[PDB]
Amino acid sequence: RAVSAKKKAILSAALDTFSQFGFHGTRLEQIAELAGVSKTNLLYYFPSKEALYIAVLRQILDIWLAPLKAFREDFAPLAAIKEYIRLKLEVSRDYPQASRLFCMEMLAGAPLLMDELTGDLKALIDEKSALIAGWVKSGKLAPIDPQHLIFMIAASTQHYADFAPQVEAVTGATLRDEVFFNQTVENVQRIIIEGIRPR
Amino acid sequence: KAILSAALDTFSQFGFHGTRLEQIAELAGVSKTNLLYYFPSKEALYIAVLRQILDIWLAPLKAFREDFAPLAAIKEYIRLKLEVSRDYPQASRLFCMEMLAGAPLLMDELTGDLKALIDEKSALIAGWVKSGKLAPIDPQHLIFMIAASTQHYADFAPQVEAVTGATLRDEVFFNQTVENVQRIIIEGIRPR
Repeated sequence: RAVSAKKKAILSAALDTFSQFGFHGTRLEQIAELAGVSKTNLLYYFPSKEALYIAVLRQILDIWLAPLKAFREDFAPLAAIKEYIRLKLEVSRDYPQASRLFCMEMLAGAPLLMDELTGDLKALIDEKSALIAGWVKSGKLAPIDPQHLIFMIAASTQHYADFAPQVEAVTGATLRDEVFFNQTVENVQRIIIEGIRPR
Repeated sequence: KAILSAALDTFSQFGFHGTRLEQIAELAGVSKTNLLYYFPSKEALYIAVLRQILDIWLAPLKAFREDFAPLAAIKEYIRLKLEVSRDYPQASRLFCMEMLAGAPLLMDELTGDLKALIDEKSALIAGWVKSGKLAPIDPQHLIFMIAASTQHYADFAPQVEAVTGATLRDEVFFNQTVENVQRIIIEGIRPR
């Protein structure tokens, strides 16, 4: 539908522009241009830059939360962990803009995202941490702290998007190279699962 | 050195564009014309600050030495990187932001020095792998993973604190953090 196509285009154009230039650096003229709509039209859907930035971040949180649902009581623990890693790397491959802007927002103190971090994201991480604790407690995983394990996977998988140019300077590849994508998944899993001490 | 330290604190608090030289001078306890004699513009002083932070950043990779046992080297690299996140979180953040979104001249310089040292230490780890002293893993991925994981405490501090209620300035949380990053990377989570 026309109305929804427009606002889908505004949100997507805004994500690209805000991650490229930051909040303060971004102007609404640009987002409108890229979305192929008038400014008054953009203002109709989103009555200020701050309103639109917020909607964008809410969309990014959703993208961000989704992978954690790989932590299910019905998956074998290592399959869950492998899937969480894979899903997170898919985010870095497919939504690097989102990953980047999320990074930029966190670096600024999370001035607009603090509420979400103390709410749903925390709730979800506490929930999955408890689940992993039970896998540890029952001997299906080695004795490790679940919060540190989740942060490590998050940090490691996100790095490939956020710092893709640095990774490319060193490796000669990005996650858009499917061989590099496969190697990356394989190595992050292999390191976290098997460890680097020989078995 | 007062101008450099004051500038680090201010640039990391307010960003490049947000920072004014008045403030740095104030905090350093010098006049502005004086600051301008040492550093001819805000950009010149910002660059010197980032170069100092790069040095702080590179130092931990020197824990990769041919004369360390491979796992001791890896443990020391992890520890040194967490010390940076504990002692220089502002710098870590300022650095991270500059690498994300800084001007390409400074960004080019910084990535080139990192690469150089990472190629060198990667080659060393490759040999530890090739000789069976480590499991078959890619050295570049291993270095990136440790860098990303240790830096996360500082760069994504607001999220870590929201979840944990702690920071690395709590020495018990610092010790827990070092032991877990090492335990996960070294031993893996699959039981042995």
